[PDB]
Amino acid sequence: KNIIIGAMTALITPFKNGKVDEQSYARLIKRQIENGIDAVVPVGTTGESATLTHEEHRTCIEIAVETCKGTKVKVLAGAGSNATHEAVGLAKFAKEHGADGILSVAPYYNKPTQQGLYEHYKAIAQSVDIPVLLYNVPGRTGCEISTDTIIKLFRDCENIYGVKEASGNIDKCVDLLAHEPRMMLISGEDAINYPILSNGGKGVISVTSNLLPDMISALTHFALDENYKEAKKINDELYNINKILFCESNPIPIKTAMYLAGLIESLEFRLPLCSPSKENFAKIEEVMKKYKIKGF
Amino acid sequence: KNIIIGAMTALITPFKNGKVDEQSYARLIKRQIENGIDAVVPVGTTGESATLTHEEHRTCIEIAVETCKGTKVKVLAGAGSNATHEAVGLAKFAKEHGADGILSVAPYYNKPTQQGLYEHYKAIAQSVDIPVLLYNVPGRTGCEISTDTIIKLFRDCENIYGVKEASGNIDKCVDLLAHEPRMMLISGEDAINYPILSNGGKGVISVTSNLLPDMISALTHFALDENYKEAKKINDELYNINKILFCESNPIPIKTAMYLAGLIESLEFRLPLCSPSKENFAKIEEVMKKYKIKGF
Amino acid sequence: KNIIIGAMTALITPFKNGKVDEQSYARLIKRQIENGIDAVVPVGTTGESATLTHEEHRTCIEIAVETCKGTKVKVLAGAGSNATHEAVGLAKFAKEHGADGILSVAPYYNKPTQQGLYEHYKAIAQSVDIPVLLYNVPGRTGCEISTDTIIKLFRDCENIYGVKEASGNIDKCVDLLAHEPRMMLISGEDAINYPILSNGGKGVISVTSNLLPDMISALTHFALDENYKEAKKINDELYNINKILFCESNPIPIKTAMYLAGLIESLEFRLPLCSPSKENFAKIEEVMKKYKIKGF
Amino acid sequence: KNIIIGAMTALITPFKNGKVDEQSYARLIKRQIENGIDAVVPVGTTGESATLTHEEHRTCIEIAVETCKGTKVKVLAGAGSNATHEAVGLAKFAKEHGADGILSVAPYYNKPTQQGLYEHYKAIAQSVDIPVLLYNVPGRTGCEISTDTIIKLFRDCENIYGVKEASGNIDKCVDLLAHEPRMMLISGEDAINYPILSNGGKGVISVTSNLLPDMISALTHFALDENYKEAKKINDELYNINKILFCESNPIPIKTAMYLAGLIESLEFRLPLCSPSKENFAKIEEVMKKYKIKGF
Ligand SMILES: N[C@@H](CCCC[NH3+])C(=O)O
Ligand SMILES: N[C@@H](CCCC[NH3+])C(=O)O
Ligand SMILES: N[C@@H](CCCC[NH3+])C(=O)O
Ligand SMILES: N[C@@H](CCCC[NH3+])C(=O)O
Ligand SMILES: [Mg+2]
Ligand SMILES: [Mg+2]
Ligand SMILES: [Mg+2]
Ligand SMILES: [Mg+2]
Ligand SMILES: [Mg+2]
Ligand SMILES: [Mg+2]
Repeated sequence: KNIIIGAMTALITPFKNGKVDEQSYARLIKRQIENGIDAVVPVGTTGESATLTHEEHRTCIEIAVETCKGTKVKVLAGAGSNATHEAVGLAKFAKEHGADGILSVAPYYNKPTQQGLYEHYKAIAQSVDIPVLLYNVPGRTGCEISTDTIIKLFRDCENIYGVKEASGNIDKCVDLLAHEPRMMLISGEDAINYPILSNGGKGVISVTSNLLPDMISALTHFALDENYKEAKKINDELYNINKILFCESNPIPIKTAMYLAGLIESLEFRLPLCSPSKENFAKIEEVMKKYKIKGF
Repeated sequence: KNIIIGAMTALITPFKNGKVDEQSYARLIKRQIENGIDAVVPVGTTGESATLTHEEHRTCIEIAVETCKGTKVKVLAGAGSNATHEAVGLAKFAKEHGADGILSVAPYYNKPTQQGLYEHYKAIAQSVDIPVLLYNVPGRTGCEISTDTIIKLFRDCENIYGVKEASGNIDKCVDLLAHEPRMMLISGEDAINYPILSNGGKGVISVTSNLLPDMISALTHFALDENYKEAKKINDELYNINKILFCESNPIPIKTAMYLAGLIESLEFRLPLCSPSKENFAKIEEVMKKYKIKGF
Repeated sequence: KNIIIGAMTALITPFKNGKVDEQSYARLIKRQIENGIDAVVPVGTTGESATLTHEEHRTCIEIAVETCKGTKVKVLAGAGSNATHEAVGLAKFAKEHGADGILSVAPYYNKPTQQGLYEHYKAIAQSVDIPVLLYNVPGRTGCEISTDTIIKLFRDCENIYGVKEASGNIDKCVDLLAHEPRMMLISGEDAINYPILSNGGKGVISVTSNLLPDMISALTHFALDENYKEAKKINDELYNINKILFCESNPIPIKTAMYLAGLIESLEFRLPLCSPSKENFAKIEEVMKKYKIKGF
Repeated sequence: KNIIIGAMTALITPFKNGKVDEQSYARLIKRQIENGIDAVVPVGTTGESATLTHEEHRTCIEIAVETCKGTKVKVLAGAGSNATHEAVGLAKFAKEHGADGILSVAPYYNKPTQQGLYEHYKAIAQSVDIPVLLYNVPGRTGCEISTDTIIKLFRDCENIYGVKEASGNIDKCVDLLAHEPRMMLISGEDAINYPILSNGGKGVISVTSNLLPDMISALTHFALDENYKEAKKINDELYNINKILFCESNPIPIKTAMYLAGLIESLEFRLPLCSPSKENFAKIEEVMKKYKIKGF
């Protein structure tokens, strides 16, 4: 199986005057490459995939591909949709335009059954010849890819190689790797990066790495090298920021933090996402001063 | 305030050969008209809004508007989206093409904050001059429109006149109508249609009415006439079908029931939606036998 | 079946110097009688059954029976336990000492299966010949008496005549009375007393009635007389106090309110229950100011 | 601080003719001693704490103490109660009768606030001078001891040295050990023993160890020696049995397994607990075949 593992970042999508700041987007990606990151995920949940047009979605995939060219950093392009024809369209674009693989979030809002999720992902996996990483985040989609469905998709489709798990369910992560230890389990929840990696997980898709890419890189690589003491220490070190980055719905805190660190020009979202409250704004500012944030 | 209340149907969207069966859609709508319905909701959750293109979405709004011409039946067009610019575009389309009002689902997947939900809906309400009904279904979206937010939107925007509640939270329906008795509370959960109407609710947006439009019509109108004994009697008879129509994710059962009743030619969904299991297929078939289903 | 319905109060148990204030207990019950209450529930959840000894538990049943003799007020004695031999002992004591019936909470902590719940209650019901009311409050017991189990127990044992439902599940309340309309559904959740009564519920076991017995009785009797407009009016008026009485875990707010009204000597609980926070103390004090509180 | 860590067993309580089989209790304890166990927990949740009288509860503590003398196996006596005067009484008994420490479950049913839980445990901790391990199991108690409360209790009371977590919340386990790394975090959830130990947890109080004490012992020790690859392998091997032992409410499956293994004479159980369903009886039987079960 072909895979994409290691320390990965769910890139924020900077806006300026309501448009994707394409120069700042590329700038942020090269900052990730320079700080030990193994792969970048354009237009995931953290990249405000919901409010980008299909054209902007595609633009941000191409920028990631262009900026990572000439390096060892892979591109795992966000390609999910709650409509299978929409997800297939995104997957074929990412293949044809040079992405190393795709991330595909479980369909949100329309709650497909497990049988529907299987056919959804099998159509996607058969749409391309590049690795496909499932992405389960039931708190946002309203659905769960059961362990049995994940395992069936891994075993039945050649290019489905693992799942990015954002469920806060360490039992499921044991369940997955005890019954199918060949899969690539990916942490989609920063606070429990170390526990998931300690159990055989092979990488992270991080929100915190937007702000602290070097710390997430070191954590992941220590862990993959089985230096569990140093991986755990950084994970414990990062707990406060890992949780404060979810005082409000992601990516509202991380974009506030990137703005507070001077890494993006304007604290702009697309509705219905918005600025945080002034209280959470101050709480984000207060957790940040305790960490050293790399610039460009 | 202008309002759209009474017995309403979240229309299934019949497809045929992967395309919207526009002839069957029109037939099904007039079947609702023939059976006492006060309103139709094109392309809600039950109409598989997620898997229709923006074109198809717009086509189904126009067909509903066209089919209701010459009758009292209003069109409450599904116009929700998790992207505010998409929701405004759909709202403006529904206004310009003759819809009587719009339904606007709470943004799914990206779970905006309460402040974000407020600004999301205020942009929608100010984009048009026709009534807007909020739609809260936290089980599918991942977010909740709090009671205060609903009440603030009702009081701050002229055309926001109520909410379609699909939360199974009779506490919240008391909260809403106790603090703002002028709002139009709409039941979005068939099994508890009568309790919501019993507490001052002014209508339903029904899944069951697709199959039994006459019974949901009678139930709602009895309740509005304060014949609570008869409204409860119908609510109690329909419990079995009201619940089995959610054996699997709506609209998989209701489309299965319509197919088994010979009301749609094809048992068609768009992926990631699918046929139900054979066991649930038979369980739907067996609940139907205790109800008399109207034809065309 | 013999039944105990109407407006009922889950009596607080006042303490003085760590002991049951037996004189205040009788005074409070007599005050309930004077304000239209149909039955009182000694030593329910609101009566701190967990922290009373078995003899103090038995003393409060005896006072309730004695204080209610010669009046309209029935005694529905709390007799539940998570140990069946304990629940049987309490039930037989209540029978032997003149209680008109018993309430019996679903076993807490040890989460018995549905078959265990049937055998638990069948043992209780066969131990006595007085009415037995089930009590479902899963947020505190960790288990739920399923709808099928309640109905089976209602149909298989003569003296099991209904359930006190404190689950916030109006769907379940429709489920119960649609399949078994002969049972006595009792509201155990003050905020939604009216919706439960509107659907055929036949009484309440109220926490709020400790403070405002006149309003809760009147609400119940309006509803039972099918004056749904006045029943709903009181339910809506009472929402703020009904909810503020759960800012902290019942019976901490109601005892705070009773103390604030000059209805009990001191604000004493038994550990692990404690006085509320300074915030919730002031919030309770101020919601009370909007209601008229009856004296002795 | 004095501590009790390592591999520990929540002992089942065998019954015979409705009575505690005290000879079987001693044999079962000695089987644990001979299979690498570091501690035994008499009358925990798995010991049917709820349905034992206070006298039998005390009998089983003394049997555990007597059987472990002359060995290194410590006794961590179950001493919890939802009444503080009851919990203090048990703690004083265990201290006076030679127990090495006490486990004390969070109060069930009566849902104390965080302030009450603090005072509940502080009263317990000051009643004795032997180690006290908190026990958080919100699925059974209806309350949770927050991370802040646990940390306050550990730092403020000398003999409170850790917590047995049965919450399925690996985030909370990172939270606990990142902010207070001196505490002894103990796994109370067999399926995720290794992840909790992987993050700095220092032991388990296991249900599976009743049946497979050697494997749970080996896992624990490997993990404590930071041999995570052998600990994880055992944890993965044990997953199927670790979950099947909760197909029904613990301790119904483990007692079924012990009976099927010929380690107890009768499948007793004290109401409201009951023998499992026929199917689940067969499912547990089946799962057992994949493990080598030690005799006496
Ligand atoms: N708002 C829609 C369309 C997104 C367009 C491309 N990401 C969705 O969330 O699926
Ligand atoms: N699948 C996308 C686009 C749907 C467009 C028409 N409803 C969504 O669910 O938001
Ligand atoms: N605290 C124990 C004993 C209560 C005995 C009198 N209510 C329990 O809640 O079961
Ligand atoms: N069944 C009651 C009494 C048990 C007392 C002895 N453990 C309870 O669990 O609280
Ligand atoms: Mg290395
Ligand atoms: Mg989030
Ligand atoms: Mg198409
Ligand atoms: Mg909509
Ligand atoms: Mg347990
Ligand atoms: Mg060693």
